[PDB]
Amino acid sequence: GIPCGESCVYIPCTVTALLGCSCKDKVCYKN
Repeated sequence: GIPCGESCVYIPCTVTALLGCSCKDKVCYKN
């Protein structure tokens, strides 16, 4: 639910992927 900022527009999130953020609504959120 926490917006990690980085979004998955064209490619998957890479920096927030390290934070444990998931691609949801094309934005990466962590819970």
